Order: sequence, then C-alpha cells, then structure tokens
Amino acid sequence: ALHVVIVGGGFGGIAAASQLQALNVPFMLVDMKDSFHHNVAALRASVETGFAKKTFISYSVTFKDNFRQGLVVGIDLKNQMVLLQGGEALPFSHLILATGSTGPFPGKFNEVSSQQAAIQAYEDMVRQVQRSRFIVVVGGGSAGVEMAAEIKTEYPEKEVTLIHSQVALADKELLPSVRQEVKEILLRKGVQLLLSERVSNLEELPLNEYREYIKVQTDKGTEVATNLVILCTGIKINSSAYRKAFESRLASSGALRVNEHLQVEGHSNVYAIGDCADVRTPKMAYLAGLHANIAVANIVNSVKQRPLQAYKPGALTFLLSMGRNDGVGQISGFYVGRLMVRLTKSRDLFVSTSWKTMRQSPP
Ligand SMILES: Cc1cc2c(nc3c(=O)[nH]c(=O)nc-3n2C[C@H](O)[C@H](O)[C@H](O)COP(=O)(O)OP(=O)(O)OC[C@H]2O[C@@H](n3cnc4c(N)ncnc43)[C@H](O)[C@@H]2O)c(O)c1C
Ligand SMILES: NC(=O)c1ccc[n+]([C@@H]2O[C@H](COP(=O)([O-])OP(=O)(O)OC[C@H]3O[C@@H](n4cnc5c(N)ncnc54)[C@H](OP(=O)(O)O)[C@@H]3O)[C@@H](O)[C@H]2O)c1
Ligand SMILES: COc1ccc(N2CCN(Cc3cn4c(-c5ccc(Br)cc5)nnc4s3)CC2)cc1
Repeated sequence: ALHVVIVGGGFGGIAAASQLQALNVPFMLVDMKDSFHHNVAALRASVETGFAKKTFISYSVTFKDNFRQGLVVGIDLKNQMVLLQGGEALPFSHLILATGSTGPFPGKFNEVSSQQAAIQAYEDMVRQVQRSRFIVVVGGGSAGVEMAAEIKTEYPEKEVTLIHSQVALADKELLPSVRQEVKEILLRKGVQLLLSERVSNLEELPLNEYREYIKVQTDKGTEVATNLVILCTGIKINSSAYRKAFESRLASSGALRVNEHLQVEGHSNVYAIGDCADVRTPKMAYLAGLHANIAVANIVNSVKQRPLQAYKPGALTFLLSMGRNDGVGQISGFYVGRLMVRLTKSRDLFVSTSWKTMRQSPP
C-alpha cells in the first residue's frame, strides 16, 4: 500500500532514493539513463583527460532491483501510475518529481546512451579543447564563467574569449563583490571578456568541434575568429514527464508550483524537488539534496501522521570555482575567498560526495 516512485535520478533524485533504500521503504527510482551524471564536474570533464569516468555513477550498482531505466512519457493521476516508454506503468502511493533541467552540451547530458558512450563524449570534448588554440565561450553566467576558467587554468597557452550579453557576470542574485571578483579573476588569468554583447549567428555555428576558422558575430558588430565554440547559454526546465498531467500547476518556466512542504500544488502525495520545483532560489544541485531530505521526510511523516517539515531558504550560499586552483563565492550572503572555495569546491568539485552517497568507488 506504500510505494514511492521517483521520476529523475539527478542530485535530488538519488538523494531521495538513497534515503528510502537505507530505510528499506519500497520505492522505485526511474531515470532515462543508466548512470547518474555529476554535472557539477562536467566542465572539468571537458578539459581533463580521463576525468569524465568519475562523473557517471551506475544506478543499478547502487539501487539494484529498485532502479528502472526508462523514459517517463506521462503520469496517470487517476490510477496513480507513472507511464513509461515501452508500456511499463508503475503504481505509486507517493510521487517525487525530480526531472531537473536540460541544456547545451557539455554543461548538461540528457541523452539515453551507454555510460561508455557518455564518457567518450566528454573525452572527445577534451580532444577538441586541446586541439583549439582559440576558444570562444558563449554565455557569461555561472556556467560559462567556470568553463572559461577551466580551459585557461589547464591550458594557459590558449586564447580564451568569453562573450556575455550582460554588463556583469554570474547570477544577479550574487553579492556585487563576488560578481566583480569573478570578472577580476578571469582578467588576471588572461581571459578575454566581451561584455554586453550577444552572439548573433549561433544557429549557423559548428558546436563543440575544432575548426580551422570559425567566424563568431555579435549584435554590436564585433567579429571573433576562433577554432572552437562552446555554449553556456542557459538551461530549460525538463517538464517532459509531467507537463500534460500537471498543466494547470506549472510556472512560466515549466517548473511545478509547490508549498513550503514541497508538495505540488493541489496534491498531498506528489512532491517536486530540485530544478523542476518552482522555488525562488537559484537552480543548485546542493539545494536539490535539501529538497529531497524534506520530501522523503514528509512522505514518512504523512504516513506516520507526524508533523511536516518546511523549506525556509536562508541567505544565499553560492561557490564559483575559478579553475582547480582558484575560486570565489559567498556563504550565507557573505563574501568568501580563494582558500575557502578552492578546498571546498574547486579541488574535487564534490565528486567524492556523490560516490560516497551512491556506495561506490570511482574508477
Ligand atoms: C549547468 C551547470 C549547473 C550547475 C553547475 N555547478 C553547480 C555547483 O557547483 N553547485 C550546485 O549546487 N549546482 C550547480 N549547478 C546546478 C545543478 O547542476 C542543478 O541545479 C542540478 O543538476 C539539479 O539537479 P536535479 O536533481 O534537480 O536534476 P538533474 O538535472 O541533476 O537530473 C534530472 C534527472 O531527471 C531525469 N529525467 C528528466 N525527465 C525524465 C523523463 N521524462 N523520464 C526519465 N527521466 C527523466 C534526467 O535523466 C536526469 O538524470 C555547473 O558547473 C554547470 C555547468
Ligand atoms: N552552484 C553553482 O556554482 C552554479 C554553477 C553553474 C550554474 N549554476 C546554476 O545553473 C543554472 C544555469 O546557469 P548557466 O550559467 O548555465 O545559465 P544562466 O545562469 O541562464 O546564464 C546564461 C547566460 O548566458 C547569456 N547568453 C545567452 N545567450 C547568449 C548569446 N547568444 N550571447 C551572449 N550571451 C548569452 C544569458 O544572458 P541573457 O539572459 O541576457 O540572454 C545568461 O546571462 C543557473 O540558475 C545557475 O544558478 C550554479
Ligand atoms: C569554516 O566555516 C565554514 C566551512 C564550510 C561551510 N559550508 C560549505 C558548503 N555549503 C553548502 C554548499 C554545498 N554546495 C555545492 C554542492 C554541489 C553538489 C554536491 Br553532491 C554537494 C555540494 N555547490 N556549492 C555548494 S555550497 C554550506 C556551508 C560553512 C562555514
């Protein structure tokens, strides 16, 4: 009578599934892929040979018969069933939606393929970077800011140009001191910055591939010759699993509206966690884990008739690695410097925590 189905095996998804498995609660983890992607380290995996294999963790090794690789094509609310591509249909007592977001490669990887192929896709990316003396990164958000730093740190000899449509880099919710230091760190590293300029000829450019000559154009008339184009232009909420069933309760972004208990609006046994939840905080893997703690607890609490926890977001903690040897950010809304970020994030990129959570050892 009690059985939880988790749609999405990302940071929030594996956190919910790791908890219920340790509690021996009957659950089912569903992901279209066979491996969890530690995408927080995906940019480093685009620049360091042999590193990508540490960013994919097989679901079945951890969850065994409690994991199901499948594409969720819909959710049957009346019969309380999750509908899979291929006909499989999973009954649930409670449902956690952890579908996350999609984005341009290499920052995100949301294709159904073999772990070997996924790893190879990043190794190919590394070879493209290594071949390119001139590299352009499009999008000066928190992602492309790290992408530019990673390349210039691993390959100081390369000419790296970051093109950003705004006057300042990284998220607007960050302290001005943090955003200014991100700019300064990139400048001290030798990165060329093109601020307040939007790349205007994107749809004609070859992506993630070395070329002898690529002509990059901006809306201000600037033209940048390059060997390689990398996109860090933003993400989109992945609503493919629930868009039809929860149409009326979606935010403008495709995320699901929720109360403080992270229950999806108009429901008591359906929860949304991570990027696909319409919380006002920045889309963070770290926050997806906190959402998962509240979700699994409130399922157990709703069953045990006990009180329900709530999501009260404190001051923003946000760390920007600036290559493996530098960094800047904030903790509870206060500036923190290189020594802090370098040991907390830049060095390992939280890779070891996912492997520890998944009860596996990286290859
Ligand atoms: C793009 C980017 C993001 C970063 C980065 N760095 C950090 C960081 O350092 N710290 C942090 O907290 N967040 C960071 N983030 C944000 C972080 O990546 C996201 O907030 C985090 O991935 C949110 O995780 P979720 O659990 O909410 O969702 P995921 O995208 O991780 O996974 C979703 C899963 O659902 C699955 N799924 C979706 N729809 C499905 C369907 N219909 N059927 C089956 N499976 C589906 C997908 O296969 C996927 O495995 C970064 O360097 C880059 C380049
Ligand atoms: N925890 C972390 O350290 C961390 C690290 C990375 C990402 N994240 C999170 O993950 C999410 C995704 O971040 P993201 O940086 O990938 O995307 P993002 O935050 O949306 O930033 C992408 C930026 O690229 C710009 N852009 C888009 N198209 C462009 C073009 N053709 N030319 C020039 N600039 C262009 C956008 O500006 P316009 O909007 O003006 O087009 C936007 O500011 C964010 O919410 C972020 O909070 C967190
Ligand atoms: C010496 O005094 C102190 C020392 C340390 C602190 N802490 C440090 C960590 N944060 C939490 C954060 C987690 N994350 C992630 C992330 C992404 C994926 C995975 Br899997 C795991 C984590 N990305 N960014 C952040 S912040 C809270 C404050 C405060 C005071």
